[PDB]
Amino acid sequence: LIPKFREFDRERHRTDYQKGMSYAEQQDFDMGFTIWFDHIEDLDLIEKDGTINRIVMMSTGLKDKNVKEIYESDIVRNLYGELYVVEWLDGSFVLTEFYNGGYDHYIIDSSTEYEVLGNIYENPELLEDDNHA
Amino acid sequence: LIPKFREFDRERHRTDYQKGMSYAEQQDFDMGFTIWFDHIEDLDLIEKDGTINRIVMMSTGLKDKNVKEIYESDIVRNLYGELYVVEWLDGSFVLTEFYNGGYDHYIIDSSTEYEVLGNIYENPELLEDDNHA
Repeated sequence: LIPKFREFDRERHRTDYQKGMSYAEQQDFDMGFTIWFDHIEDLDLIEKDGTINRIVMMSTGLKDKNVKEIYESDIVRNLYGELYVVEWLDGSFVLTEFYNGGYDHYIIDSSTEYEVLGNIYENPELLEDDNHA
Repeated sequence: LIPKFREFDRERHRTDYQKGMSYAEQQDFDMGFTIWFDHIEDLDLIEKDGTINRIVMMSTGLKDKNVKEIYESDIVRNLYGELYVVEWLDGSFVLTEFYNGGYDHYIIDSSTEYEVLGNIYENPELLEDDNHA
């Protein structure tokens, strides 16, 4: 049942009282499990066939230096001051340079040597070369 | 919502008409998704608190040479005849040697250069040094 999930909903994020990012609760039952988020608000994501193309991110299973679980699409800083985006890529989580490299490095459970600073959905200012906004 | 899941249930496997391995169906709804397997049969896995310690494996998102999705705990053979078990380890899928190495190699989406031969639950004979059983 394993990885933890979170969902970002851009309409929830616009709305003041609602939280754009929802951390799931998992519920086990006799024929599987359910990953529960806040109610969807970006309704254009709901297809005719019932499939919903919600923006979902999985946990790496790794903790940062502040014992925060590191997730897919987190922005993290290493001990040397370098920033990366956590990405799922061909069977592994990798750290993607964005300053102007596009190089990927397999995430190194040296994980406690990283700090989560935010994420690409909530904190896009962090992706700006001259720092934030 | 992303990775695909399968579950192995050792009691189902014992039972003739039932399949030990169940490949999930995912169902999206407005407050999340449900991963549906065959009904559980190893009832000792169900805790008082409602949590169920079912043996669940995630897809790597990678195809083998026969365009089979490669999953966690598959046994795979490479082009050189070497066998590995697919394992989830510290943020990545890795190939674990079992002949008497215990070395791990990050899975290489050279994935089409691997063949799934079976898995550790259904096909433990494959893990025997002198071949099968």
